[PDB]
Amino acid sequence: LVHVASVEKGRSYEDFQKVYNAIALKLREDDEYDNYIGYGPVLVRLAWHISGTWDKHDNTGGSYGGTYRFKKEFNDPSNAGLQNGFKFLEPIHKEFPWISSGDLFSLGGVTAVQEMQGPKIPWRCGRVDTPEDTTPDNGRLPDADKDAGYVRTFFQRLNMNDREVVALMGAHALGKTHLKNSGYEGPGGAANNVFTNEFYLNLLNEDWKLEKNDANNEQWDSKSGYMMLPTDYSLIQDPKYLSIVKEYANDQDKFFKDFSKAFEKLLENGITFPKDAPSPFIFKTLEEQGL
Ligand code: HEM
Repeated sequence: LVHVASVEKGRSYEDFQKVYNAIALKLREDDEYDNYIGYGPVLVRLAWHISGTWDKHDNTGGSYGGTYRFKKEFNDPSNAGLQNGFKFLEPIHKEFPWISSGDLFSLGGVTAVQEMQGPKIPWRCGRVDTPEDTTPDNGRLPDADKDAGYVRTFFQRLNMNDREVVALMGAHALGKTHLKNSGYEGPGGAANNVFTNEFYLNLLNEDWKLEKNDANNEQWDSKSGYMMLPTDYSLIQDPKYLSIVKEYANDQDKFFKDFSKAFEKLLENGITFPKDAPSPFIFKTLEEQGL
């Protein structure tokens, strides 16, 4: 496969900035979801799961085809609970029927991060919806019950190196695990709908204790009321990952700069951009626009 980026016919910066402004305004408004966490967390988890099925060996999966729209990928056990992020974005697609699915799912994520006071993520348009038979089979997204060797081996299929994996995993400060979705339960820190380096600081400063939960799975619990997945706790069991964790815990700007770069890379894997194509867009936030 080659998947060439094709701009939605006739659209420019300002059209895209209007879909962003509309996702951000609905984030403002539906602020009660998940005990007042808001939809920002489930929207960045949707943008990483439509991108994470990519395989570098044969160019299949990835954000291009918008294939989550199909039953097979939608009903994937690893995608439980994302139906909420889909439902949120659905009125927005009716308001802007020209944007592709891959471009909408992926800009949902960019919008959520920047509105949650995260860094600016450059975003590129051009994904083209592809047929139901391009839909990747289930089982390409990662297990939580595993160690640092699995994490490193997994992220190599998406060719992410160590620093990229540690920066990408800093998004687990956001939101929470939920027992009926994934067999895991609990939040990862205090500020779970603001984007900060809190995940690293909690991983280095809490007294974590291994316990089984109501699903019969293990997780790392702390006195404070927080949890960490086995795969999250892996980042301090590996000496290479641990020097990176410490760096971000001492420097939130360096974390913002590396998350920005790696999140964009994750959203654009498997896509070729012609150089006639527009430069990546930097969208303004509501606040920046006085809205
Ligand atoms: C080895 C890697 C990863 C594993 C095993 C993993 C697994 C999980 C699991 C089990 C949950 C809880 C789902 C639920 O019950 O609702 C979760 C939540 C979440 N994940 Fe990951 N994750 C990984 C990587 C990432 C990456 C790379 C990102 C983002 C760039 C990410 C973002 C999120 C977000 C934002 C949530 C919170 C969702 C919510 O509040 O509903 N994850 N993760």
